[PDB]
Amino acid sequence: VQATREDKFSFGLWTVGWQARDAFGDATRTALDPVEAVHKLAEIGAYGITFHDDDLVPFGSDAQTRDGIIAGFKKALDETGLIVPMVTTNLFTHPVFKDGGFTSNDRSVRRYAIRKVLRQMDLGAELGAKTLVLWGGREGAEYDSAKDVSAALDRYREALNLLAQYSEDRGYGLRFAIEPKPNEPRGDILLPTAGHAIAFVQELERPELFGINPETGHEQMSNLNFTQGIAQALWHKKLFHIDLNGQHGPKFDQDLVFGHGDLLNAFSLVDLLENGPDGAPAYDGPRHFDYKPSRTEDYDGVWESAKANIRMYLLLKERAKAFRADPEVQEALAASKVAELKTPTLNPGEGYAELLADRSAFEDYDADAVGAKGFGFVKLNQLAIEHLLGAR
Amino acid sequence: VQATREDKFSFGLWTVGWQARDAFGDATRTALDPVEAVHKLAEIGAYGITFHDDDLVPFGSDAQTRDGIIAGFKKALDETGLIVPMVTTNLFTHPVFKDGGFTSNDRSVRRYAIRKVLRQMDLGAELGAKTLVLWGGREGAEYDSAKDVSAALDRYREALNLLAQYSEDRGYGLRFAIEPKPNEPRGDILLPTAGHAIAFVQELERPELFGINPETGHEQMSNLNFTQGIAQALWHKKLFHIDLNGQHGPKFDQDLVFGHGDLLNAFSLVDLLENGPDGAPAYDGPRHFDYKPSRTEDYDGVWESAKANIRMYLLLKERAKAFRADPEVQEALAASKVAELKTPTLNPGEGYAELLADRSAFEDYDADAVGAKGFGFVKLNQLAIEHLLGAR
Amino acid sequence: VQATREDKFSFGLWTVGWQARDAFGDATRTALDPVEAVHKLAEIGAYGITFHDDDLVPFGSDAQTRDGIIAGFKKALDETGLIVPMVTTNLFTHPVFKDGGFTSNDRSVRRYAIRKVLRQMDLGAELGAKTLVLWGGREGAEYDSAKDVSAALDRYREALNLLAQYSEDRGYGLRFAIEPKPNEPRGDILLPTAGHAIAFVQELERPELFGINPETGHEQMSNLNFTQGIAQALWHKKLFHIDLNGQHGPKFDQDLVFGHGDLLNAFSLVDLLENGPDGAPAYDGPRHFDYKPSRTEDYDGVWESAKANIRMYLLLKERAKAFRADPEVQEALAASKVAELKTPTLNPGEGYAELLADRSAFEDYDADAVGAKGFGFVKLNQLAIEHLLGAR
Amino acid sequence: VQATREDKFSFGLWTVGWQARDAFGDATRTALDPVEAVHKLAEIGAYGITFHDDDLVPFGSDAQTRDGIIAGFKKALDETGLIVPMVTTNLFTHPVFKDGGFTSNDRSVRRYAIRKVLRQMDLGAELGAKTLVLWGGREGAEYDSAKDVSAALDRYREALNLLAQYSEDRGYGLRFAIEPKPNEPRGDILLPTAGHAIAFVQELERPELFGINPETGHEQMSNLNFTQGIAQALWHKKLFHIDLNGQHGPKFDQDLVFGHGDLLNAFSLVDLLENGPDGAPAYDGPRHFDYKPSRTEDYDGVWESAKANIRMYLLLKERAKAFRADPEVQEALAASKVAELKTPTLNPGEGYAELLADRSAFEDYDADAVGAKGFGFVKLNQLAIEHLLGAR
Ligand SMILES: O=C[C@H](O)[C@@H](O)[C@H](O)CO
Ligand SMILES: O=C[C@H](O)[C@@H](O)[C@H](O)CO
Ligand SMILES: O=C[C@H](O)[C@@H](O)[C@H](O)CO
Ligand SMILES: O=C[C@H](O)[C@@H](O)[C@H](O)CO
Ligand SMILES: [Mg+2]
Ligand SMILES: [Mg+2]
Ligand SMILES: [Mg+2]
Ligand SMILES: [Mg+2]
Ligand SMILES: [Mg+2]
Ligand SMILES: [Mg+2]
Ligand SMILES: [Mg+2]
Ligand SMILES: [Mg+2]
Repeated sequence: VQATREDKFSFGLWTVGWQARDAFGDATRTALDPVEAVHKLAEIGAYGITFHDDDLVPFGSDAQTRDGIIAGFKKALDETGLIVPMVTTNLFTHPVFKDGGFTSNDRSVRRYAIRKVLRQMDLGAELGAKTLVLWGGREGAEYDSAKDVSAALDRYREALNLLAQYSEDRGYGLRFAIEPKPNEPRGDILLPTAGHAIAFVQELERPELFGINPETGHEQMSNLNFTQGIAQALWHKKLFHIDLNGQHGPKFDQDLVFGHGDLLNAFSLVDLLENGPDGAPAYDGPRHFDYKPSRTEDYDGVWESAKANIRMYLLLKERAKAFRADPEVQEALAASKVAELKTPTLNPGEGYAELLADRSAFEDYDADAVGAKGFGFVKLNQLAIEHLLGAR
Repeated sequence: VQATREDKFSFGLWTVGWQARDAFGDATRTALDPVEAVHKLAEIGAYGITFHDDDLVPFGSDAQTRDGIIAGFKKALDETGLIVPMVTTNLFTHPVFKDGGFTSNDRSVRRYAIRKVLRQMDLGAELGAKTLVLWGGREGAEYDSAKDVSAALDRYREALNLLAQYSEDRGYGLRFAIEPKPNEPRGDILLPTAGHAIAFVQELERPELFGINPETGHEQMSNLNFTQGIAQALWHKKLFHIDLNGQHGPKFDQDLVFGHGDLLNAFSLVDLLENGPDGAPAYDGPRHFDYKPSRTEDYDGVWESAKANIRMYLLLKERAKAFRADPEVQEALAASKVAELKTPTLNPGEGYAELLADRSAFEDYDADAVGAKGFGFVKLNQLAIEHLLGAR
Repeated sequence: VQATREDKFSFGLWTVGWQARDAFGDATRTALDPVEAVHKLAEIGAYGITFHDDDLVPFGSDAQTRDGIIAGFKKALDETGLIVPMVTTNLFTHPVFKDGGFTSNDRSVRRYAIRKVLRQMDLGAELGAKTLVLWGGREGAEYDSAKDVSAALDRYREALNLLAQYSEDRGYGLRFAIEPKPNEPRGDILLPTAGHAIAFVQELERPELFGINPETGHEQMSNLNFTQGIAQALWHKKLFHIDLNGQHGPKFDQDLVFGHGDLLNAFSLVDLLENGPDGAPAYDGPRHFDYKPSRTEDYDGVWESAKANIRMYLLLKERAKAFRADPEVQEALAASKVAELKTPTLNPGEGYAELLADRSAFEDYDADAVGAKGFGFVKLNQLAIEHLLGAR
Repeated sequence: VQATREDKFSFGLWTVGWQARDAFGDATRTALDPVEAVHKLAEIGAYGITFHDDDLVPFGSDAQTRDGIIAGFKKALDETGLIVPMVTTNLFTHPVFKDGGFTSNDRSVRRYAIRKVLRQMDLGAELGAKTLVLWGGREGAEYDSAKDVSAALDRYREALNLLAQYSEDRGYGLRFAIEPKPNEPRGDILLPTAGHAIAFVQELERPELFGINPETGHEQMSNLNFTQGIAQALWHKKLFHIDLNGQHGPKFDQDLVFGHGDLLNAFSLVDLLENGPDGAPAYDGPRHFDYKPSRTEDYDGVWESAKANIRMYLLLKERAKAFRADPEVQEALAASKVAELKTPTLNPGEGYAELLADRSAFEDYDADAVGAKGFGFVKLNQLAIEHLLGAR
């Protein structure tokens, strides 16, 4: 299979650029030059690149340096045809953010965190980015008495409302995507799941400008069903971006290649995003890989892993397509009544009174007889896996 | 410490009445008589009792029978001075509900599920219940291709909108509390965390009427911080009811006595609910125990475990109070800047233009210096634990 | 593909016979007649059937009744040609076993548990069973102070030594396989992982007669790597039997069809078992399916699910074979140095004195140069998955 | 309370010396001087200090320097009276160990790893250490096809056999303690639980020289019951050392102060270690704290956290003794038949023949009457907790 710009595969500069310094060891790889990253990615089929302010411009660079770096980066995008669909800000690495950015108990840190983001919004706008991703990695706590969650949510809200105000006033037209994570690096992070992030966004001043950027491994760290979570995000129309990667359940954040973790869920996910209503994808944004080339690899291993992500997505798509197109699957879908859930429970114009008067819905209903019919779910499931396995 | 009606301890009929028939063994206790249960609960200090329709009136009882049971039940209530703060409907036991009640693939079951709940609403209304708890235990799936999540949410919403319609027309004054659970009995259940349920509720026709009924153990099954999720629920003003119990992380639902699983989180939870805003509780509803007396116990064990629930709460409350009243704690709270989070990040009348003009929030900000000061959070945590252990 | 008797696929009478009564609901299926189960299994390609004493003969059957059942049973076996490779005893259903069988705190229960087992060994020996599986589902605790573990291990060992004795004296020639499980139905089960069971077995009077019966989902309930634990069981030579099924990480025991849980781990498990050293399988006992047809299915779904287990195993076996015969996979293996681990670290005849003498092992070792070479693990993992996907 | 040298509280240099560089951010604390560490710890009550070669002497220090550091370190011990009970080797930080030390696919790395340990054994022997802790943090894999587990166990064994040989020949008198961990930093680590580690040790050439060093957080990362695992380790007589800390279930390794994670299990653990048979502790080695002062803390928080470890153990000890001494507890233990588990199942001289002859153990046994009696476990648990809360 071959990747096209229409596939919209994007990679964070911090992904292929991860030097592999983990919590227990030193880096095993040298630093990647942003310009080189741009050329390599272009080469493997990516349509865009993303970055944290500090990934491109070293924290504390003078404007002369800063400016120089932006200029070169800009050239590279130019020559290669790559776009910058999203930008984000690093509010977790520097020691000042040890208790968070937007929700640090220290007031001065909160003012500083907003400034850092405003600045990144400026660069984003200049490069044509449409989405600002906010990953509140340090917002949370290790101890319950150390953080007033209520106050914290008020402060998270206060900061986001200002950001939307500014973007709207400067006419940047950005969309904001809150990225949920349950833990790591804080004992517990605020807005731990896709659900909590969506509920929170609904309380902002201009909620229509806000959505979520769910990550495969983040939901899997709590042993949740990522596909089902995305389905809910789509129902709400809050899926503004997505970070794809792999994880093996509740343990540290692994960031494996997409599909190298829960393979069955990777399959149902591609199916959900691609076999949307009327042939068309249910999702239109970037298919962004927020992963890390394993610590045991060298740059060869790095480019390999970059391509594996694209490969995995395209192989899965291909099988998801075939699954749905199979008349035997179509038949099994019918038997399991999957589409019958789309029919309203109530007849047209029917209310409580008409339902209360319908004896077939209760008084004359044979629950025992209906309770005995099988749904044929194992069989439908087995058909899906045989398609995944290329055995059908 | 002794329980008062003011404490508002309530228990489900199904908790003390659980016969301890589990997934791998027969019942070890005989059935508990409801009148008996009312009488025993009144005696241990409970102010109220709750029940699923099928816990009181056996599935399929003729009207004569059903009518007789209610009459006896009401009399017991009468005599003991116990109220019915909440009622719920069993939409999970009978085989007809094997693929869900409101979201079953089968349209006829969905219709029947609504009828079963309307009927329970009438009875709750009759007994003076204020809350209708909805636990969608069979809503979800074992395989991703078996359930269209989107359509399922539409149907869950279609059903709730109708229930609210009816309650409102009839003047019942009920409040609806959705109860989230990540799994069990289904592989994955729709609306798995407190967050997912709050986000969903914000999408119904009369949202003001809807909230959640989170359960200690259900959030812990995903390894989430229960106190922290309750904090967010209170922030959204959607904590309509609470189910208290104990659990040991992600494994089957244990339903232990409150405080017998994660004790530290049980402590921070009581602190949150009781050491509210004024001096007053932050939550005013029933303190409901949704637990199960261990299968190894007889009826002496059952009554002991009921009392243990009340005892754990009162003991934790007492230590939470003492913690907050301690001068050394006040000092640790001041050093950790807990209260500083409550001060707006921005000065009154400050917007992005003023923030951008503040050189001190960025250009002249000494992040290195700020990042070197400690928050003293361990010390604060240590004082909290010492209060819990009665060591101070 | 089609299963042959050489494949050695076996099923427990309790798998296809599960009536689907779970922790939250009634059975959805009627009971399966054992003779009918024998015929249906033979028909789908199973070579054997296994059972708990109470699956075949209802608890408390008089001797005439029990004898009658056993005889009809044997006739079915005879006519179909199916064998009984393993038998087991139910020490978890009856209320008497609420605190365990061999380790109940109650002495009389421990004496009864041993007699229930001895009686099953006789029947096993008469049906030709070669393995007795021991699953101590009720040995454990919900509270730490309720059970003396040391005393419990002593009692466990005391019971197992007697069983080996009787078997050896009767010339039964049975091998014993302890089945580990972390929790469910007890909060914590004794001998929680394959590791704990192996270490325990090593302390018996006649260790050579004892091994383990690990189950896919049981190790996954603790989020452990099943293939890797099986690899270690094989290194100790204690894999006496195996239970294959599917699970989705830490949650109640799902008992899905094999391969329907962690697909990638199922794949590597089949590779380990069949692509053993010397062309041949690394394991030669039964490939036993200890699973449950989902509660949503009827008898058609039950047989579909039985056949899905065998199809899953054969498909994965085919892909594991092709994987290994791929010259590109071989080249990747060589590049990743997998086989180089099989070469002793020390030279023949080298001891610490000679090692200490080798400056190339330390003094002149360039750690930094070695440290920079990639292992090519990602690329290898990618080829593995492409084989599973039928993309190669 | 106050710590005495008889409490044997020890700490690793890497604990209070952790600079707080995590997977997502820079160090928030400067480096701690080892002599100072010796002094500081002596002051808070520790009786000993431990370290990794590389904690003390910077990786790649010339002989002169190394010698220099050791001599200063020896003086500080001298001056303060602290001992070095255990020493360990760093086989996880340097890039050369990315695929492991002892089981690296690369043979040259395995040879180098052995040399690096021999050298630490010498320094350990010279400082009077009695235990060599072996933590194979990089032993494992991210991908199943990348590591031959059987070969890795052979190589692990091969390296340990040699270390034992050396120690015995040099007359060092060291005992070896293998430390199990399920994951982090490798996706899956070899010897993931205390169980797997004990089983392994039993296969070595001089097993009497090997035991384990289980860590509270490591077992909790897999959601296992720490106390129960230590109870099994003591049964086997393999508890050579112990690492105490706190953790909040399956997530990244938190390394909190002991008792700051699962409080109830920290209580039962202290009870098991101290309320041993013959009044005396069941365990007499060092109570070693392998924890990390939270990243939000400065050097004051660091010493605060060090003291917290000691305070937690002593407060728990105090409650564990009060618990056992309480007459009501004594009455609950009796009703729970906790001690009846210590009486053999069989009468002295009884074997299967006499057991079979006992109609009362089977034919005339009333399983139903026995099954109806409760064990009073909930009451017993409640008393334990009230003792922990200082409520009794
Ligand atoms: O787990 C870390 C996050 O996934 C991070 O990469 C964000 O997506 C960007 O700040
Ligand atoms: O986990 C089971 C649920 O908690 C149930 O008891 C609801 O609260 C009422 O249906
Ligand atoms: O989880 C229950 C066990 O897996 C059981 O089926 C045993 O294998 C036999 O008693
Ligand atoms: O989790 C890492 C280990 O706990 C480490 O600190 C060892 O005990 C010493 O190598
Ligand atoms: Mg991530
Ligand atoms: Mg991300
Ligand atoms: Mg529950
Ligand atoms: Mg509940
Ligand atoms: Mg099982
Ligand atoms: Mg099994
Ligand atoms: Mg650790
Ligand atoms: Mg350790």
